[PDB]
Amino acid sequence: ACGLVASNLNAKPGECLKVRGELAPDAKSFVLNLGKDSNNLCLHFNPRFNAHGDANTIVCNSKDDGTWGTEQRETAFPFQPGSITEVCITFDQADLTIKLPDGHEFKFPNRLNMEAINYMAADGDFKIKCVAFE
Amino acid sequence: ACGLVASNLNAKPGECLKVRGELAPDAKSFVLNLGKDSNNLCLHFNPRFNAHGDANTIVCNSKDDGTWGTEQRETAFPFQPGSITEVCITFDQADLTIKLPDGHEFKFPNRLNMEAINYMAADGDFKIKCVAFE
Ligand SMILES: OC[C@H]1O[C@@H](O[C@H]2[C@H](O)[C@@H](O)[C@H](O)O[C@@H]2CO)[C@H](O)[C@@H](O)[C@H]1O
Ligand SMILES: OC[C@H]1O[C@@H](O[C@H]2[C@H](O)[C@@H](O)[C@H](O)O[C@@H]2CO)[C@H](O)[C@@H](O)[C@H]1O
Ligand SMILES: [Mg+2]
Ligand SMILES: [Mg+2]
Repeated sequence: ACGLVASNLNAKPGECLKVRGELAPDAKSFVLNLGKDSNNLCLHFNPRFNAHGDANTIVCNSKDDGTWGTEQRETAFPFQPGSITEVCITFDQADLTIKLPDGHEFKFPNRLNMEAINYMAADGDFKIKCVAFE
Repeated sequence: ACGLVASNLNAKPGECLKVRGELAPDAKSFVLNLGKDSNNLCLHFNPRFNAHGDANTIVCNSKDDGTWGTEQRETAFPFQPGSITEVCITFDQADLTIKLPDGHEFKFPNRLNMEAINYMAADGDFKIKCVAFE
């Protein structure tokens, strides 16, 4: 139900998205989205504690005119229910780089070579403490 | 039309809201709202460069079940169109304290005696760089 949605960003390559949130003690999933609008996402970042058949797996994807792209799963899962977590994301026209709080990083392709991000959303089983993209 | 809305906060007295935004070169107004939901706000903070008959004036108010309260106008106006600005807000059951970037502060009464903030919004003539409430 509850969530954060912002359509008033003006983020560009070289800037860093930093999101901090407090994970519910029974957290099943949370989502961070970046893009142009809800139907056009260069990144959907979805740690699944236990959701949609995945356990302790991050699912990433893109969304183009409402259509989900090819999923990319990551096994690094430094997320503890009931605690604060921080995720940082940088990007350029080739890839987004996701930096997890244990020092794991991975790339997700910038499939539509998006160079301006004006939309973000954060929702699921956590309460927001910080969103910065600067 | 664009803006930020979050219903997934869990802010408590002793935590500080910090908002950074890039003001449009022709900015007329921006708004920061805090409360339970869009109809129930312990603080509506509205710097008006030139809007609704006010020039370089901050208008603050509360909103109770959809009804605006008594306005409080502040003359301190350390906001420059085309630049980044930062506003910090603290609160307790008595008052919210607004801390402006030039060191001016003022209090706005917490009329609804709200001790938990789950909702915030930021919109108007700026682009968000940071929202933190922690
Ligand atoms: O791809 C992100 C998207 O996934 C949806 O669930 C997928 C699921 O991960 C996959 O295993 C299945 O094959 O297709 C489902 C439907 O596309 C989620 O529903 C959605 O929220 C996103 O997370
Ligand atoms: O009170 C905040 C609220 O003000 C509305 O405008 C007011 C205006 O400030 C006041 O001078 C006039 O008497 O009543 C108007 C309507 O309540 C704004 O429209 C609204 O956006 C808020 O900023
Ligand atoms: Mg949420
Ligand atoms: Mg008054």
